Amino acid sequence: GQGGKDMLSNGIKYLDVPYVAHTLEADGPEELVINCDEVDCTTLVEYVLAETLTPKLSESAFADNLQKIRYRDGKIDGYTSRLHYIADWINNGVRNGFLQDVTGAMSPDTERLSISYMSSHPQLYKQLANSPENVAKMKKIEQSLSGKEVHYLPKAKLPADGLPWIKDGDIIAITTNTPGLDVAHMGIAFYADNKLLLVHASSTDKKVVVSKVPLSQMLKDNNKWTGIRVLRMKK
Ligand SMILES: CC(=O)N[C@@H]1[C@@H](O)[C@H](O)[C@@H](CO)O[C@H]1O
Ligand code: NA
Ligand code: NA
Ligand code: NA
Repeated sequence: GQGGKDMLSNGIKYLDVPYVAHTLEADGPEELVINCDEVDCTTLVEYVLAETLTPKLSESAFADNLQKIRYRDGKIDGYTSRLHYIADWINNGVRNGFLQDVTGAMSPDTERLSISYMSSHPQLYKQLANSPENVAKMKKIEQSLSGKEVHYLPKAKLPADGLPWIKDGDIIAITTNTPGLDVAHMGIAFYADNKLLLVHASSTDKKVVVSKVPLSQMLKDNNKWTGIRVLRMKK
């Protein structure tokens, strides 16, 4: 449908934008940061979704949509209000009416969430390493996310040519066997000559690209990547 076409075309607008890590991590209070010229895999998806959700004929409306995507119920309240874990990010979008969990309906396979990476490794995050308060807030979030079943598509069940229930513009969250982490990477689904490719911010290519191999191959090539969750904008 048109929503998917628009998600895809807005993602295509980001081709060649440089990959830069940690663009949201300035010192000081957590505030809404907009850096559309330097992205990572998650900020790319957030900007594309925010733009596509914003009716087009507004900087203020774009920012408001970005805020509702990036923060728990759209309320900015410190580092831990940012939806760092993609399971939580998905739940926020489902609860607040702007995402559908497509794998939730279409894939019979499920995995029990076990989320704890950030509190387990606080040295890796500036806003945790010296903030026992933030670490405690993250542990509470982690414990509430963990133990829930979610649906996913195991990577062996994803063909090169995709599946008919995965559509152009869908948001792809790549599941991972890293202990304590649910999702490792994200991008936007793009069928090119019937192959299901990914539009994504690639750290290796140092920019936003159309994948050279199908999503199925991307998954095969990383032993830690176990499958995908498929989400869809609801507008
Ligand atoms: C668990 C984790 O590391 N989540 C980070 C999140 O903190 C960050 O806001 C986002 C955009 O940079 O990238 C995610 O990977
Ligand atoms: Na699993
Ligand atoms: Na994991
Ligand atoms: Na073909």
